[PDB]
Amino acid sequence: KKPNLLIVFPDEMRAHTLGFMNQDRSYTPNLNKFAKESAVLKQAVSNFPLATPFRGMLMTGQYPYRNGIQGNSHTAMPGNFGGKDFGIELKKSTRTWSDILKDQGYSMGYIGKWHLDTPEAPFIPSYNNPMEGRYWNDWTAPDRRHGFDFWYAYGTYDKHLTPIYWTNETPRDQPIKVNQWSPEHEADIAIKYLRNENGHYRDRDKPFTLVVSMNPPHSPYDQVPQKYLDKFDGETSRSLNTRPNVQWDQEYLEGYGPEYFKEYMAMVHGVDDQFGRIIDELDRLGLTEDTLVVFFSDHGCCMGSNGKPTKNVHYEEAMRIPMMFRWPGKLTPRQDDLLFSAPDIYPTLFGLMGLEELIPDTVEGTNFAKTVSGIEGDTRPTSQLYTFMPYGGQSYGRRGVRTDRYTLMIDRKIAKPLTFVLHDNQNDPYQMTNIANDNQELIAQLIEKELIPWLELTGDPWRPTEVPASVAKAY
Amino acid sequence: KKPNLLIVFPDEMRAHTLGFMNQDRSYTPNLNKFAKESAVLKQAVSNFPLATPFRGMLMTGQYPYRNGIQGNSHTAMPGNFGGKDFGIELKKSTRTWSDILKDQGYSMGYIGKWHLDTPEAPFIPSYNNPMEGRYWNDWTAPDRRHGFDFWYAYGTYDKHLTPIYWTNETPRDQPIKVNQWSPEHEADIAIKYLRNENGHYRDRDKPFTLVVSMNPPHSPYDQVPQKYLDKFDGETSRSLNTRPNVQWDQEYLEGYGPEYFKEYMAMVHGVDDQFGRIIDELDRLGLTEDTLVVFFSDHGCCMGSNGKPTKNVHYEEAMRIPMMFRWPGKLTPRQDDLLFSAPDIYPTLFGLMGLEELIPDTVEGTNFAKTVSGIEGDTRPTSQLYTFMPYGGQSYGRRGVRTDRYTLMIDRKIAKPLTFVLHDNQNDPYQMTNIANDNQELIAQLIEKELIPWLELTGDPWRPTEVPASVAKAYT
Ligand SMILES: [Ca+2]
Ligand SMILES: [Ca+2]
Repeated sequence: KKPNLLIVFPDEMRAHTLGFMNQDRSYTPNLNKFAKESAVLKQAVSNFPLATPFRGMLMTGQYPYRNGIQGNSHTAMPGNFGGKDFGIELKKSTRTWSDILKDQGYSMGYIGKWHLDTPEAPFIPSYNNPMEGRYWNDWTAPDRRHGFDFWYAYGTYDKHLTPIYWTNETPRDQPIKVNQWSPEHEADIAIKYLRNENGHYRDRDKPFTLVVSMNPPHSPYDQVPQKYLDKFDGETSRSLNTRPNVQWDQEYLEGYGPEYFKEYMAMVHGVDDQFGRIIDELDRLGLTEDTLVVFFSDHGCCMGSNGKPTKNVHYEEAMRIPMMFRWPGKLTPRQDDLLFSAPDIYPTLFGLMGLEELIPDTVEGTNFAKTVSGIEGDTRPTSQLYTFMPYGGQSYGRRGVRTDRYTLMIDRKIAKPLTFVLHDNQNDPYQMTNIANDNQELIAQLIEKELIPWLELTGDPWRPTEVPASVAKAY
Repeated sequence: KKPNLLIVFPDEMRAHTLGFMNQDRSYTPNLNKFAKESAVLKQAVSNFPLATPFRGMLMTGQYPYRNGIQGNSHTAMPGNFGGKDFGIELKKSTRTWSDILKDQGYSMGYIGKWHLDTPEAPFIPSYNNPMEGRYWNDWTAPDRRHGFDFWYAYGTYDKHLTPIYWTNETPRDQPIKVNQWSPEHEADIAIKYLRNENGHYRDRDKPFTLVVSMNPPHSPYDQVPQKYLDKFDGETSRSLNTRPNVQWDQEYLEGYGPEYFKEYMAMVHGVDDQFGRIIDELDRLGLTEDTLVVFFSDHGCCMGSNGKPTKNVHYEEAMRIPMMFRWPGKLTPRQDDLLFSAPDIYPTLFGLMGLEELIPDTVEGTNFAKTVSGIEGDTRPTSQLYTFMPYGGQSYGRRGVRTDRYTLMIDRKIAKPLTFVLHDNQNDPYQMTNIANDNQELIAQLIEKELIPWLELTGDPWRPTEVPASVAKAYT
């Protein structure tokens, strides 16, 4: 009766990698089939396209300004700065949707990358503890798992072929060290959770929520199984990465950029294979009709498009994420260009499951269960907020809006003119031209109709005005 | 049957000015009598002791970080910075307690100083439009009055003897220009609201909320009726301002500081008189038992105590505010030392009125209606948050905690060691000594047990750590 919830989301998988989207030269047969059984939001975005900010929005239904999860949740070495110096973490006292489902009588499981805690001293052994001025990895202590009674997760760790996990059984100092591609290992654990063979993964009498947060197709690109690379045998990153806005002649940081596109596509194929294993097991078990399945990613990846290596930019390749909802017998398959945003996920899931009344007032996103279900009545957004927040600078950085036609981005520094970037996504679908100059009137309307209303709705203090050097005098 | 709500609050009146407190040498007979009939919260504070931040907390029950009302709501001149550059204003889409009460079927009236909107161009004529690089005054348009269907109010305007107001009947370009001390004029309007002769002010069949927001004893100090000054004939500012921590030889901005203490006491006395007039009319009309009456202020005023002229500091004279609830037949008179905070006002009032189920999840303050009613069982706070937020610097500035014994304040700047100020308020009642250096372990305990939990509760990203100069390179 009470519905189950299965959430699968890989990391850094742009919507363009979905084969049925007719964009990237990719091979995702399992997700293609899933899409034709699902209600697909084809215009969904990650408003702050960065892992930790997105997970903040997923767990809280709030935008970054009020949830405080405004960057990476890392911890500085002495003389440096990191997320911990600005409260960037999911707080123990925060009531997430996973807390609420737990109190509704659910068994709750989380598999994979958590990426929401700041590491604490003494820091655990880890190749990234420290790395580039910061400590990055730690377990999640049991009192910080927000209702997930089954745990099989880590903080941040990118060695895809040798992942490490903490579980109900592990103490902090002895995690499970795995020799297996992490998506496959995570699919294996998901299968066992779904089967619940010994009865100790979850309660037989309760509904369940399982989250599987895969790391690939996130970098690095040298930890991909040969099996999945073999799917693109004979092709190269050049022959595969054909998007017109790719800048091959830009200089990229070692290990990143369009020359790794073949590896990216192979990881996408690999994740598609493992997603298929999980869904096939769900259906083999007879759980298809009682389980709402949702697939998305935390942000996209530019892979050289417009000269950007990965994410954390306003471009379509970083903002656009998959978003699909499958529930055969209760959701009719469809596609919709709803301007969906990351804080809408939480309340929309609650709406779909019949739990609208449990959405607290603190949620800033919108319940679009009606639109997903093909039912009239939602107010359709005219824009999606874009944001980049520099550490400690909530009143500065980049803000922008994405409408059904334009992407506008504004950068704000102290004592400098505002920089404007404007794309006509209709005439310029690959966002290769900035038309901000001599579009003052259109930009003014976008600011007045879209950006300011989002900023006021979220409490964000950023405003599109210059400020003199004296404003920083005080601090 | 549904209770009325009368809120009266003057500006910049520290708790120490109440005669029954046995602190300042003040004459407040009407407030002394009101106190003997009320539930009095003797330790209430304004956590961000500045006008517009307090009003933000009053209307939203949220702390400043999440409500965004983090400074003065003024508008900069070209080349300057103001509140408007950082969203510092009540947003039209924000649902306040006044919006909620309106939907419950109340008549809602606001008299006096609003001080919650940024001025818009073209800027109305006003002595402070501009003043010191910013525009300060404007009306409040009908769609921004948040359920207050009777309006008699202004934005920011300190000419206490010639105030200006907008009402339902006034366009932006012709306000009402008054020649009368603002608290007296506002008491006049409030009495007319309560009488409601011929039904012009409110619906006789609805409960009402009336807010009277007075400006005195806020500066300036040369706009006081001579009548009120005459009460202190034979005294001087020197003879009245005897607090041991007053620093007479500090350098003060022209028109501020301890030499204006007589004027300050005279305004307090004047406001007490006018408060008495409003309460007497309410009781004469037989509304006493159906009306919850609340008196507070938005912040205190140091008046030279510890060398500070006015507010926006952690000292007791700036943080401590009056706070009294009268409702004869429902609230037994009492005195309580609860560590009450400004975001608690809204939910506590809803609690007292039987409206606790209407408090939204966004409210961060706590409903202490039981404590105010003398009923045991509330979780008593162990501290009150202090905050100073520089314009555009939500991660920096001063933060602190006030407990039943200590006040700790920490100031955080980019590429600087933290500065620590600690007062033992028990042994150093006037906070004249900073004992921070000899109490490193106590400070660690206060940060861990009090400050960090408040910061996490409020979402405030400020943390007590040094950050290097490089942190600002991304946005300078
Ligand atoms: Ca990510
Ligand atoms: Ca004030």
